[PDB]
Amino acid sequence: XXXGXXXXXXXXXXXXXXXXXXXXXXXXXGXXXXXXXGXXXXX
Amino acid sequence: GXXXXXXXGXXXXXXGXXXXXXXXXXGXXGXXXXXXXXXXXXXXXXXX
Repeated sequence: XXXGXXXXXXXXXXXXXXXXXXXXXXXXXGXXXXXXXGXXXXX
Repeated sequence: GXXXXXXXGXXXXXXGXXXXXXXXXXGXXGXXXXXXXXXXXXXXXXXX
C-alpha cells in the first residue's frame, strides 16, 4: 500500500531561494530532508 | 494525499542537490552551494 513519496521543492542555493521538503521511502529508496527554510518569496 | 506538479528534469535537480547536501550538514544557513530547482515541484504519494 505505497509507503513512500514526499517532494516539495523551491531550491536556489547560494543565489537565495529556499523551500525544501524531502521524503523518499518506496521499498528502500531512502531519502530524508524534512524541511529547509528561507529565504522565501518566489512562487 | 493530493499533490501533483511534476517536471524539473535531472531527477528533480538531483533532489535539490540532496537537499543542499543535507542542509550543509545542519549548517543553519552556513555553507550553501546548490544552484538549481525551479518550478513548481510537487510530489505526493504516502500509503500504508
